[PDB]
Amino acid sequence: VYVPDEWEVAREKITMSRELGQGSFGMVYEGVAKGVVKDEPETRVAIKTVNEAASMRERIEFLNEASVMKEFNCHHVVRLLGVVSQGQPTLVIMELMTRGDLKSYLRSLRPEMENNPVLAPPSLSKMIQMAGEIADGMAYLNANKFVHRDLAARNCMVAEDFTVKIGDFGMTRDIYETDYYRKGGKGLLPVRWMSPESLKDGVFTTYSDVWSFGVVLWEIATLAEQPYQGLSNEQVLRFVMEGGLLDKPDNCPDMLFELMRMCWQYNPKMRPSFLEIISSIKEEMEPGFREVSFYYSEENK
Ligand SMILES: O=C(c1ccc(F)nc1)N1CCC[C@H]1c1nc(Nc2cc(C3CC3)[nH]n2)c2cccn2n1
Repeated sequence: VYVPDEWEVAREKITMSRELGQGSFGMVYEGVAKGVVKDEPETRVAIKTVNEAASMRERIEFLNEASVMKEFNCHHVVRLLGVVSQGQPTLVIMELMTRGDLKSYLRSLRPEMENNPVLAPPSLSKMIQMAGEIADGMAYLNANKFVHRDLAARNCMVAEDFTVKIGDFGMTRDIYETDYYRKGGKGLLPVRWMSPESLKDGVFTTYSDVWSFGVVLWEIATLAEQPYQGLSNEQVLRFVMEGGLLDKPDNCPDMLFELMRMCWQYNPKMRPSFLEIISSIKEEMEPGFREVSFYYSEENK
């Protein structure tokens, strides 16, 4: 297919500058755009591109995949701002998140270890604020009839002001490729982030997203260690399916671990919803959360 709509942006309104890094279809850049955020003449944006060698099938694929993001309008979900489908290079304009993916962010927080002072690990308040933002992006998606299937720190983005948001769907990368494993056929799956039921039948729901959310809290608490570190991909499958769980990270407040354990209930129906996760921590979120969140929006019921 490939049908241009109201998301179409004139190429002359875009300026690509520095590389952010490679995506599945090509290089992602930082840049500026005119008239993508209402009539703002200059908005710092992220620009997704298709490699110059790509085929017609590949460009149309990129446009249709990207286009799923058009439906969403949430402060805790990375925004699509525009599409450049007329002429080449094929572009998709998105909200810029200056601090990159949450897994790289958390790992950059680990001590350097060569005698210089270091910032103490994130406070429980800082962790709750990340949890609440992620959970809000996820509650908005669920209310919009979506099951994410790949919720993980590597798929959460960090803005200039440290706001965490659900990242652009299906971003491939290369850096976190070991976070995936194929037991079957077209089943290269994020096994260490999966619920016992999804590992059994390959079915994902809002409940299995809640399980992976608990894994994201553990990643936050461990500064993005590999979940089930001492185990091979095969051992993880058996260990999780048989009721095994991640250890309480060292120095992790019981309060944050209790929330992880709630997410990790063997029965999916016993796990809290994302609405329920937010309710339990709403008192702890920055006062601004009540004005920008899906949770506090008219759209929430
Ligand atoms: O880290 C990621 C990334 C993006 C989305 C996601 F869901 N998971 C990872 N990527 C993808 C390629 C470059 C690299 C990436 N992206 C950055 N910011 C982005 C990307 C986007 C939309 C265009 C994608 N908005 N802001 C960014 C800021 C600092 C370092 N990076 N690296």
